[PDB]
Amino acid sequence: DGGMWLMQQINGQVARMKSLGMQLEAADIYNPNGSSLKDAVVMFDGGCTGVLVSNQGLLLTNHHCGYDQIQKHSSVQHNYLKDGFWSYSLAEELVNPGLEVEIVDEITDVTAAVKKELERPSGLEFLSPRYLSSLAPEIVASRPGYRYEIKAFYGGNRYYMFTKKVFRDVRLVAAPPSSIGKFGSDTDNWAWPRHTGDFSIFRLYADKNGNPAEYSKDNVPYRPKRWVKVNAQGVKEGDFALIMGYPGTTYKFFTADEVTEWSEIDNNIRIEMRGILQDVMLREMLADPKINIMYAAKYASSQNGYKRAQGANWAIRRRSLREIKLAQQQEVLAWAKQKGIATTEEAVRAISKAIEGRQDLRMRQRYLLEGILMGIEMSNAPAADSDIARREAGLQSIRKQFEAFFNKDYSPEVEKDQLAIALLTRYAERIPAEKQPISIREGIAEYGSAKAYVEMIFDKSIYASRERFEEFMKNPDRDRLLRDPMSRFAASVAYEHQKLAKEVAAFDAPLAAAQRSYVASVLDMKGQPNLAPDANLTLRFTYGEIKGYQPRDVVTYGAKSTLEGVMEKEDPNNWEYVVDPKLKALYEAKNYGRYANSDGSMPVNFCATTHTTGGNAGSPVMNARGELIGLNFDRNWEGVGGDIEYLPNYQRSIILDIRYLLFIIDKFAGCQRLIDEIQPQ
Amino acid sequence: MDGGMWLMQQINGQVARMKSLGMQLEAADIYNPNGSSLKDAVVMFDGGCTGVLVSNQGLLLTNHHCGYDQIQKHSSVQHNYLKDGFWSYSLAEELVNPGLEVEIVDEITDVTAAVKKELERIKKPSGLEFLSPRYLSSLAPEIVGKKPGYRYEIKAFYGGNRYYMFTKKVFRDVRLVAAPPSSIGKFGSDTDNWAWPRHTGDFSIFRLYADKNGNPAEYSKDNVPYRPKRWVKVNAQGVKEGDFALIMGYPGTTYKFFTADEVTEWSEIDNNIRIEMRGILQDVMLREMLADPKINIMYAAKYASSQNGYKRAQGANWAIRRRSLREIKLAQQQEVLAWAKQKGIATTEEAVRAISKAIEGRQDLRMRQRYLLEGILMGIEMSNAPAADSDIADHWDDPARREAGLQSIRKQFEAFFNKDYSPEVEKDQLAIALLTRYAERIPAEKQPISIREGIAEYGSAKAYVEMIFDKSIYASRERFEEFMKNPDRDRLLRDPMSRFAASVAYEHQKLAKEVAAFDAPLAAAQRSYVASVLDMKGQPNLAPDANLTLRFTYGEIKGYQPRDVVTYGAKSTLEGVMEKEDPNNWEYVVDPKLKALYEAKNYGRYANSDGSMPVNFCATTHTTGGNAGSPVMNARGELIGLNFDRNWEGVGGDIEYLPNYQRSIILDIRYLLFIIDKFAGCQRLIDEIQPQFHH
Ligand SMILES: [Cl-]
Ligand SMILES: [Cl-]
Ligand SMILES: [Cl-]
Repeated sequence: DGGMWLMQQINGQVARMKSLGMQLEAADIYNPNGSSLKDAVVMFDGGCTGVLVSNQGLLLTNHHCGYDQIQKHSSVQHNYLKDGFWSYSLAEELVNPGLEVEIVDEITDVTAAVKKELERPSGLEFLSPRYLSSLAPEIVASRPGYRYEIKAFYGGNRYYMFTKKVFRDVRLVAAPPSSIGKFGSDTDNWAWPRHTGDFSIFRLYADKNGNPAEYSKDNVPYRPKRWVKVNAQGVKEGDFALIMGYPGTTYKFFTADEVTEWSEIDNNIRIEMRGILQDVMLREMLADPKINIMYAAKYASSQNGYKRAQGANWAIRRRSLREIKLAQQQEVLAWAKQKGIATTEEAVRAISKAIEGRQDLRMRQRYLLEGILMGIEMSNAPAADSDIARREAGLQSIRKQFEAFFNKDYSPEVEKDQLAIALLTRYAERIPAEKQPISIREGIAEYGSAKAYVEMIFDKSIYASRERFEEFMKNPDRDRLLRDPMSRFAASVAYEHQKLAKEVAAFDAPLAAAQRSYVASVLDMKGQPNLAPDANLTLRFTYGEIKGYQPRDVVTYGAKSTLEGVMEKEDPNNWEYVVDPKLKALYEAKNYGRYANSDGSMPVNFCATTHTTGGNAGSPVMNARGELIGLNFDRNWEGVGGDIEYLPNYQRSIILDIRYLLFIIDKFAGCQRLIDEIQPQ
Repeated sequence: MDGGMWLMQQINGQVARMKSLGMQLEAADIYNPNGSSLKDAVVMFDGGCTGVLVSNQGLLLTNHHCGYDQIQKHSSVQHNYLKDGFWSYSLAEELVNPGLEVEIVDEITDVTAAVKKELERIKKPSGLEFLSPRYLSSLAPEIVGKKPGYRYEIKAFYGGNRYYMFTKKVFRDVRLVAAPPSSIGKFGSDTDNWAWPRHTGDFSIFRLYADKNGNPAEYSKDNVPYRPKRWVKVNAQGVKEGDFALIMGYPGTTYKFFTADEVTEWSEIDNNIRIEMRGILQDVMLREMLADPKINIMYAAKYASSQNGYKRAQGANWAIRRRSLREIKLAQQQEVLAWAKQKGIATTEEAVRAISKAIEGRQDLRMRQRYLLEGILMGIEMSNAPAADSDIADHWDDPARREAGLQSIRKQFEAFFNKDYSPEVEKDQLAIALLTRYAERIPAEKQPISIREGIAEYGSAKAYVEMIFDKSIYASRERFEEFMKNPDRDRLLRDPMSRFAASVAYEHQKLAKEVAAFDAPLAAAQRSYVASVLDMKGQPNLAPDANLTLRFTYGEIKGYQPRDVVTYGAKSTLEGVMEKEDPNNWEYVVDPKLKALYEAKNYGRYANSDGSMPVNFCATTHTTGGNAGSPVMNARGELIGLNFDRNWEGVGGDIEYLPNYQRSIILDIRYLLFIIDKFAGCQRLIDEIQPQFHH
């Protein structure tokens, strides 16, 4: 069994938790009337998670989480992105502009209070945090240093309030080199086994009172109500593991047809188009370095969502994902019929036609998004400023647009040559001419092919070259700028996207209302304290054991990885698999200190049967005594379909061994200061 | 798990260690020079494969790939015994295979003294005779005098220091009995070759026929099933990790005694050049296949055939980088170097320096050979292009030799350039890719004269090729026929592609000649080297290199840890077949009847004790490219499987056995009996092969 439970559901799980070997009370993990692990697990930069392990507000999270800060901080004269960063005193800890970290102080049941002021409307106000948390000050002393959070649970049958302390002075303490921070980021993405040291260190500051404060001299290290002491005594197969964090999004109550839409449209189209994108882009990178130092981030970001989508498809083909949801659908129907309530099948019937009604539109939407809006560069082309139709002020506006479209990281080369032609050609085959943007429709109709159309653009448009643009702004015409082929391509596609959004939003309300009804029946059947809701970026806990899995026949993945695995992957002619000289030296000297396993090997990562997803990156992984033993930073591709249905024998959370973390701080960095603060075991 | 390919005579020195691993056999049960043993049951199949007799009526078990040629010959469209599989339900339905040979070892004799005296009598010696099987076997009749249906084989052992004569019975009537469908016999032929885990039912069944008196004879309608003096009982009681495993067969070739400089040549030239070039060939080829589905119709077969030697070579290089292969061979090399000085014999030291000079001597001549073979000969289709004979160049005025000469130019023309040898793919991508790299690895003065002059005259190799597909007749399948209507003698001679093929052919033989002068000093130094290694360790404790003669090896059924966190089990099941199913991939097509048995779990007494259906398993035995079809036997001498492959991690085992990675890939004999029974319904063969079962 799995699931992502609310902190209030701690009481119904403790029996099964202690059954796995947990030596903790339920009040240790959550206490509304006391200090607990709740006040030690924080949100980081909105989309990640962190944990305090200090007497002085020290924050542990992922490397790719705090990547933005380290990137800002890093230079040519001090490449922290390459060397890492290590503060040997509090005065060396660097401050970050606009960094927010939030701690939960109280979790409040507020379903009834919201349900009354709901009866008053687009039919989406009962789901949106836009309106829910606006009802917060009416119930609570309502803005000192806090933020009030109200979100929808169980499709809209529950509403909980999160009183939140919000820190704005979080300081970068330390980080490993990228060769350790994102080792294997290109091949080992969404993969197990894994040998990556994905971490980075921050600190929480508060004024003399200990309250959420802005960056100032006043600021003193925050002394937490509660923090998680680090345990470096080791981990073994079968050990109880506890993960707390802020998981982003799941779709636990998808019907048999919502799965199909999620399969045929959401993932398959993404796989199809991104596959073409990456095939071409890769080819052009292994032929001209200049392209590689630039299209790297774009290729990596695309390949990241691509591998997830085909991992999501793997659950459909091999794991019988849809059939499971169909079973669960029939059993709640059979339950409803036996009990004689009809507000269930109507909910299913309504969902079915909602998905049915928007099938053709969303396919057009995804093809436009994945195929053109993301892949094709021309979508950002400078559109005509509206006056052109002192005399008028937009000739100043369009080069401001040009030096944005053509500001930076865009290469007119590759688009022209294959990238746009390949994408548009496939888009043309998939979307009927009657349903594609008017610029593209006319373009292919006038030149016979999507190939010739793109060719016409770059031979007739202004923004096709740098020199051509300012050659043209020598004596600008107010006819050309209207009928410019690339400016029409960007405009028409954008308009088609805007149009597709509105026409499909008519199904947002019937779907959401039918879903709330459907979940309400399921919630009635299984009972709230036995059913975990979907993820909505709030504090959840999940538990399991440190266990590997059986990927296929005759193959078994272990639960723990070692430094040996790194050296087995070392390849100097691959930035992804480059091994840092000192790390290789430590491995040769076996200078692991006593951070090593019981068998002398140096631990790197381990995996557990916990249920994670979305933004649970940087989540603390705690042992049976409540002490920290690792940091979560990923999930295997075989468990991607866990966002729909948890996969017991395949889905695993990929965790950084906390002993490997300390090892880098100690044996690799030499920053003994942080070891003395973060007490291991 | 120690890793020798032992001589049958060396059984007395191994039997103590084999019993400690759980074997419940005597040495005489395995080899017996004065009676019957397992030796009389392990047969050589088609000269390059191994088989095993499993009944008193001479039933023979071997691989599917070993008996592929016979099945295809007896196949048709609805008689497609390759696709549908073949099953005979009586002795009269067993199909005849003319020319197919199977050899049973009758006796083994040491004839070292007799051979070396004959070698000493040789005036004008080439220096290659003492290692040549064809020559050494001609010395046999003067040793035996009366030599019917028998063959005499003398081969060189330990580098020419020992010689053993194998008296053999040659069977000329070997009939096809049974065969599974290709979907079973070749399951995972492309993806899973040289790979563990494996899920292939790689077997085929034959039978030995003889005359009424039991003697091996040519085909005749009055022939009867051969009754072996001994055969192997098939055990269907299962296997478990840790179980003792025995393999007897005819391993082809190993290089157990290669010095460090030889491993270097083996690495830098033999394998790495192949990896480099075949990699380019396959990179280009893959895109054309994945950009037009009307290509794989005849570029998919040429691809997989290249990816076969490619994957083996990359497993060889793996042992170099990782398994410290060269470092190990050098240590053993110095171990015997130090031993020689201690003893006071400087013939060893002297032999190492002679081997080296031969290796560094032919290094340039070797590098040019492999780059020519891999890069151009095997890679470029132009290498086969037609070339007019003496009839068009010397007797054009003879209107009878002329018509014969260029009727021969069409026979040459359609021989190659046949059935999707797409010239378009040949102009656009492949040839230019490979030739560019060839001329960048080979200095211009050391290239074929057409490629040297061709590149220099037109700038790049790319421009040289594009000329050929502009001016040659054999560029398209059109201008050919239009040229037959106007045969220019002058054009036929200097056709660019014809001169390209003729220039790479000339360089091919010219290279071979000058390398051949290194074989004699190399062999002489190797003999003097192994002589020291042999006296240092002692003959009955040191297995010789494989040379297509009967050897035995032993170990235990055990998986391995390929890399960190990953672990391969020792046994594969039928679900592994189902997990790999892909209807649109020929290799992973699952026969409906096979899946029907999976869905119903109808396995009978052939299933594992855990309810699963066994397919393959692996062992720590030591085998190579000739043990295909070798019997795998339990601790009591009973058949538990058939060997048909080995993993790429153990490719380096042909130089040094790797205990922690090298594994023999074996077909579980229960899966074999399962295919016969539950899949085919040929109950007749289960009654002949009466398996040992549980109660
Ligand atoms: Cl290690
Ligand atoms: Cl068993
Ligand atoms: Cl099975």
